[PDB]
Amino acid sequence: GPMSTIGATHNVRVVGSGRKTIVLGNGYGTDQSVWRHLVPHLVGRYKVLLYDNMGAGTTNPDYYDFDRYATLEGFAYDLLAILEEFNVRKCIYVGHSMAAMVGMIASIFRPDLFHKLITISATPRMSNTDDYYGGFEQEELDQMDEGLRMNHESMIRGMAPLVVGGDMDSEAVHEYTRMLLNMRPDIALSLSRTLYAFDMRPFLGQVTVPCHILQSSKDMGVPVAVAEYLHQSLGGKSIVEVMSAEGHLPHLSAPEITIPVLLRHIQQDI
Amino acid sequence: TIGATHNVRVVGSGRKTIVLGNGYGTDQSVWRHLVPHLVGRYKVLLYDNMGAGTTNPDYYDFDRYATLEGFAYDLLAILEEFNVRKCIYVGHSMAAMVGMIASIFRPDLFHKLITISATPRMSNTDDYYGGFEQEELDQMDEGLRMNHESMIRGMAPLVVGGDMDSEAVHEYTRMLLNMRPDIALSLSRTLYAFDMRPFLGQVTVPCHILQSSKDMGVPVAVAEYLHQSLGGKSIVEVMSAEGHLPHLSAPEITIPVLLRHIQQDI
Repeated sequence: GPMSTIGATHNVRVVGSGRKTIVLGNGYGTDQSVWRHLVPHLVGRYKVLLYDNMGAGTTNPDYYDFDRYATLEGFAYDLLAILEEFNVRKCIYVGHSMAAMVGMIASIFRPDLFHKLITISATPRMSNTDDYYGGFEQEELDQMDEGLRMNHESMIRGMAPLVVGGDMDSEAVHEYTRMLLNMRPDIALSLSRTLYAFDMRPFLGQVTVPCHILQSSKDMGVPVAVAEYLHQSLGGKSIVEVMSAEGHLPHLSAPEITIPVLLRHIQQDI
Repeated sequence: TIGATHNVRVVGSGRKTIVLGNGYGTDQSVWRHLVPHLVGRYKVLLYDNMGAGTTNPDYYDFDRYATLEGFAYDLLAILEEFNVRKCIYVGHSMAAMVGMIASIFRPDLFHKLITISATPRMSNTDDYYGGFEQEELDQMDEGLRMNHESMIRGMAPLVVGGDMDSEAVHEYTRMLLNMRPDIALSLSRTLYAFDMRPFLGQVTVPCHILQSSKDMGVPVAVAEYLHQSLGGKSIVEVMSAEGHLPHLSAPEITIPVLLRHIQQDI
């Protein structure tokens, strides 16, 4: 009855101390160590909750429920369950990419739990349509999927430097490559396919909590125009900041620039 | 993989490394008020003992963990895997006894031990006060066995003590309720019959013995017994904080005491 395994299965960690709580959600294929340059600057004034989304290399693959996670709201249910279990009444939610969209969905189901959302490299939809520019044609996504299934390790070793950007053999490229490779390949494929088909656009007007939209000046997964799209479509308050840093994972690869941006948007309200 | 199994996390920087060991049924978030005061000066290693609600119960090896001896192996294995030569070790309750067991094999690894709510034997004998008669430990065992969740919901606020209906009481209740009941029963019975006394004399590493007032599990006399019995240097500080988990429930008192003893050796 009262026994919850969600803290063990999702590697939930509460650190820091303070009146307000910050929750950090990881993007595709990453684990919470991606936040290790941010957390030191939060713990003096904030409680911080870290966790890994189901299917990460740091999590047990036997617990990945394919039907649950076939579409993204399954991860939103996990987030709400973590907030319930750890008695998080209200939080500042920072989410990278996938986790930005998960926090959006969760904030629609339960706006009371979210003081605001802060997004990094968020896109509501990857593939272009006749009236929307996501940065990918569907044929590109299909070819990317074909490369991933045909030779999973080679695809990952090659894509990780391009996604991180600005210099392979950077430490961040190595960590990202390692987290991607530590995923079980069938889970990596399934979640990739979920993200290829995800479409937040119809739902964006339902978001009412304030959103701080941050993104890099050059992100191979997210054209900067998509950040402006979100700003025009969200149902509540929002602000966009394009950072000088490049890359899909700037909190990992450009913390010297990104952490100060993040802190500014944590403190200040729109 | 022992790093992943025990949720080992390393943070901070400096010549000293501080290792924090958690008490029964408790995970490393109990140290969350202390760690931000440490990382500007020290490297800090946090981990969870097997059986904690944050660990996978499938990996609780009952034969391995049948005596407190089994948790020191884990500690040393963790200390080796993360390349920690010499640590300052802060252990709460059972972890104080573990770091002490572990210091007996390996003095070289511990610059000193700091203990919170440490006790070498819970049950009274004729020449010793531990705070509990054997019948009391018997009733507590039977209470856990007969209704796990009811036992915990009642005992957790008692054990935390101090201020009532606190954030600390909720977290302690939550972590105890997340243990698998057979593990909780197993580990509790070990702690109920454990006896460290014949080994204290071989504890030669210096030990800072910090004791809350009004700790339902450790009378104040036990801190003085440990002070008398350890083989090396020791000092006792009785704290004004109340309760069994003052690092969790009274950090505003306990953290400055901890910082003082981390920095001042004697």
